Amino acid sequence: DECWSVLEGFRVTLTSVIDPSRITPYLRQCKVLNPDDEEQVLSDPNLVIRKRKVGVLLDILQRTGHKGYVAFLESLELYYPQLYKKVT
Amino acid sequence: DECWSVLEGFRVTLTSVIDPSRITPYLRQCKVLNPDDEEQVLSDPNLVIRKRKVGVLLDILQRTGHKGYVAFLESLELYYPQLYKKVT
Amino acid sequence: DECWSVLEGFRVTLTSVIDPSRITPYLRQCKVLNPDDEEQVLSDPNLVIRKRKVGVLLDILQRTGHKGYVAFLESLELYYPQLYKKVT
Amino acid sequence: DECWSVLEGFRVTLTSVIDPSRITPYLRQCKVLNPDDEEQVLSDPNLVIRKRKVGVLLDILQRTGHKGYVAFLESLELYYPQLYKKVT
Amino acid sequence: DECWSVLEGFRVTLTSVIDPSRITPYLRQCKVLNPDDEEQVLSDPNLVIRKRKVGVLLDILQRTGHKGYVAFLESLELYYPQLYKKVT
Amino acid sequence: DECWSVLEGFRVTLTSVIDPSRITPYLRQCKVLNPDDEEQVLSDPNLVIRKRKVGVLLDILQRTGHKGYVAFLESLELYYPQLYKKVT
Amino acid sequence: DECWSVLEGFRVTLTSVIDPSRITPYLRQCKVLNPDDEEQVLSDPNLVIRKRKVGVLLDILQRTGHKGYVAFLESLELYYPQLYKKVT
Amino acid sequence: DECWSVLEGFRVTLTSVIDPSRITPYLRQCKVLNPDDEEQVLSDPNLVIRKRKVGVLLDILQRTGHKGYVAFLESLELYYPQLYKKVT
Amino acid sequence: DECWSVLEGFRVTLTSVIDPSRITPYLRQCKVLNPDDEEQVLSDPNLVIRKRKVGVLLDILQRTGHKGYVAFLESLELYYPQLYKKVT
Amino acid sequence: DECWSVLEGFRVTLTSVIDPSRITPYLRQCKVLNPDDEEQVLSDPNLVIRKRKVGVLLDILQRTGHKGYVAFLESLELYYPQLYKKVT
Repeated sequence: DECWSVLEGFRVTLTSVIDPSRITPYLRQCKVLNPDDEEQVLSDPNLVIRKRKVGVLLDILQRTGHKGYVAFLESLELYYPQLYKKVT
Repeated sequence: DECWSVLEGFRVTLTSVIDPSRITPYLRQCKVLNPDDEEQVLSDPNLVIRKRKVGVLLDILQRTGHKGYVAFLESLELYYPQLYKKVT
Repeated sequence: DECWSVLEGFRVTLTSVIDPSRITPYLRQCKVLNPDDEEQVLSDPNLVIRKRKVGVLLDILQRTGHKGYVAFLESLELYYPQLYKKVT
Repeated sequence: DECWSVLEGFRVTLTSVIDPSRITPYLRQCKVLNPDDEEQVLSDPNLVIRKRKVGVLLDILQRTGHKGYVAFLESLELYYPQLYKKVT
Repeated sequence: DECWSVLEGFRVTLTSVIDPSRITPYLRQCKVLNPDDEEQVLSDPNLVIRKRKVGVLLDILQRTGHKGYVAFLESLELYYPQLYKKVT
Repeated sequence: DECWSVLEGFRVTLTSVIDPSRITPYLRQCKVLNPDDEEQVLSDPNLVIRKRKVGVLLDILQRTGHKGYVAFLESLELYYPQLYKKVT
Repeated sequence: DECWSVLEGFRVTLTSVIDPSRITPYLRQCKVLNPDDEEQVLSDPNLVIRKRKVGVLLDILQRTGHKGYVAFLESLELYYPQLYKKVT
Repeated sequence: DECWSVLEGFRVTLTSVIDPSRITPYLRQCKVLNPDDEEQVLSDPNLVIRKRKVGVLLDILQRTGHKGYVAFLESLELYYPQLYKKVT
Repeated sequence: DECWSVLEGFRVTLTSVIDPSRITPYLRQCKVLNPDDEEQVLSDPNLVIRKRKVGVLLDILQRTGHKGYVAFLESLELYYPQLYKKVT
Repeated sequence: DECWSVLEGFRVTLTSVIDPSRITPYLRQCKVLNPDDEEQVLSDPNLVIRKRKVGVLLDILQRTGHKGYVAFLESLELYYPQLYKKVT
C-alpha cells in the first residue's frame, strides 16, 4: 500500500467537493470497479447526504491498491485540476 | 423434489439476467406467493444489488415444490424464450 | 389492566389493516410515546413486512395501561370508524 | 397427550417449510403463547438459520397439549392447505 | 453391538466435519433421541468448541445399538455422500 | 487519563445532541479510528435509536486517551460552538 | 440499607414496565455504574426476554445502597412520573 | 406440613410444564426466596436440562412450609389456570 | 488436506479484500455449500465488520477438502485475477 | 521463558485497550493458534465483558513461549504503535 495511508491525511476536503456521477465511468473503463458496486454506491435508500456515498466509494477503492489509486488520481487531475494541485 | 436440486446446477446465469418486477404478478395469480413475501423481496433497505433479491425469491420458490416449479418454468418460457431454451 | 387482555382477543384484523404513519402523531401529542420508540418502530433494517411494526407498536402500548389504551382507542374511532364499530 | 408423539413422526418437512412470522399472531389470539416466549423465538442473537426457531416454537407448543395442538392445526389448515393435506 | 466398536476406528474425521444442527431432526423423527438430550447437546455453557458436542452426541448414540446406528448411517448417506463413501 | 472521568460528568446532553455522520471523517483524518470501528458504529442491525451509536463511539474514544480526547474536542469546537462553550 | 428491602415489595410492575436503554446514561453520570456492568446488562447472548436484564440491573443497584437508590429514584421521577406516583 | 407430602403425588407434570423465569419474581415479592437461591437455580454450569432446575426450586420451596406453599399456589393459579384446575 | 494448511500462510490479504456476495453463488452451483450455511454467513446480528464473515466462510470451506478448495480457487481466478496471481 | 514474567508487569493497560478481532488473523498466519482456541476466545456464552476474553487469549499465548511472544509483539507494533512505545 504505502499510498492511501497518507492520501487519507486530508479526506474532509474530498468528501465535501468530489461527486461520483462523473468519476464513475472513467474508472469503469480503467477496469477497477464492477457494475454491482457502482449501483450500490448510487442507488441505496439508506445513505443520502451525498457524503456517505463518497465515503463508500473511496473505501471500495482503498480495498484495492496501486492500480485503483492511479486510476483515481489520473481521473482527478483530468477533471479537478486545482484539487489535484492541492493534493500535490 | 428431484427438480430444484438439478435446476440449481446453473444459477449464476439466472441471478444475473432475470428480474423480479415482471415475474412476480404471473406467479401471484398462479397462487404461489403471498403479499408479504413479495414486499419482502422488493422493499428492503438492506439488500440492493438486485442479485440478493433474485436469490431470496428463488429460495422462496425452492421452499415449495413441483407446483411453484411449474409456475416459475411456465412464466419463464412465456417471457424469456431463449433463456428457457438454454434451460432445456 | 383488565382491558388489553381482552382487546387482544382479535389481533390479526388490526395487524393486517392498521398502519403506523397516521396513528403515531396523535398519540405523540396525547403524551404516551417518546421519540426513540417511534424511530425504533419505523426505521429498523430488520423488520420490514409492515406487520412486525404494528406488533411492536401495539406491545409498546400494552406496556402502558388505561392511559395509552384510551389514546389508541380515541385515535382509532377518529380515523377508522368502521373498525372501531367492529371493536364494539 | 397421544397426539404430538405421532405428529412428530414427520418433522423435517415442517421445520423446512413453515415460518413463524405468520403463525405467531393467530395463535396469540387463540390465547396459547405469551409475549415473552414470542420475543424469545424471534429476537435472539444465537439461533439464526430459521430452523432452530421453528424447533423452539414447536417444542413450546408441545409443552402444552390438546389446546395448543388444535390451535396450531387450525392455523395450519387456514394458511398452508396442501401441507395440511399432507398431514392428513 | 459389533458395529460401533469398529466404526469408532476413525472418529477424528467425523468429529471434525459433521455438525449437529442438521442431523438432529431426522434422527428425532426416526424416534431415537428425546428432547432433553438434544437440549443438552446444544445449549450448555461449558462445552463450546463444537467438538465436545459431537462427542457427546455420538456417545449418546453409542449407548443405543443397531437402531440408532442405522438411523445415524442413513442420515449420513442422505446428507454427506462423500463422507458416507469414505465410511464404506 | 484524568480527563474522560470528568467530561463524563455530563453525558446525556451529548448523547442527545451530537450525531456521528459529521464527526467521523475529521477524526478519521486525525488518525484515531479505523474503518472497521466506523462501520460497526454505523451499520449494525441491533442498535437503532441513534443513542446507542453515540454511546459506542464515545466509549471507543474513551478506550484511547489524551490523543483521541483532543481530536474529539477540536472537532466539537469546530462544528458545535455553543455546545463547546457549555463544555467550558 | 432499610430501603431496598421495602421497595422490593413490588417488583413485577417495574420488571414489566421499565426499560434500561433510557435509565442507563443518567445513572452513568451520577457515577454509580461502570462500563463493564452496563455492557453485561445489555449485550449477553443468554438472557433475552428483556426481564432478566432488568433483574440484573436492579440487583446491581441493590448491591449498592442509599446512593444508587437515590439515583434510580430521581431518574424514575424524571422519566416515569405516574410510576413514581405509584411508588409513593 | 401436611400439604407438600400430597401435592408431590404428581410431580412429573409440573417438572415438565412449569418454567422458572416467570414464577421467580412474584415469589420474590411475596418474600420467600433470597437472591442467592435464585441465582443458584438459574446460573449453574452443571444442571442444564431445565428439569433439574425445577426440581431444585420446588425442593427449596418444600424446605419452607405453608407460607411458600400458598405463594407458589397463588402464582400458579394466576399464570397457569388449567394447570391449577388439574391440581384441584 | 495438505493444501489449506499452506494457503492459510497468507490470510489477512484475503480477509481484507474478498467479499462474499459474489463468491457465494458460483460455489453454490459447484455444489459445496447448503442454503443454511449461506444465510448464517450473511444474516447474523452479531458479526458485522465484514471480516468475521469472510472468516466463517473460509473456515466452512476448510472443513471440506480438495473439492471446496478447487471450487474456491477457480472462482477466485475467474473474478480476482491479480489476487490469484498473488496466490501463485 | 524469561519474557512473559516481565511483560506481565503491566497487564491492566493491555486488558483495557487491546481487542481480539484484529490481532487474531495475523497471529493465525504466523502459525501460533488453532481454530478451536480462536472460537473459544470469541464465541462463549459465559464470558462477555470483553476483558475475560483478552485474559484467556493472553494466557493461551503465555502457554507458548518466545515464538508466540514475538508474534504478539510484532502484531502490536504494527497496529498499536503508541502502545508498543509504552511497552518499550
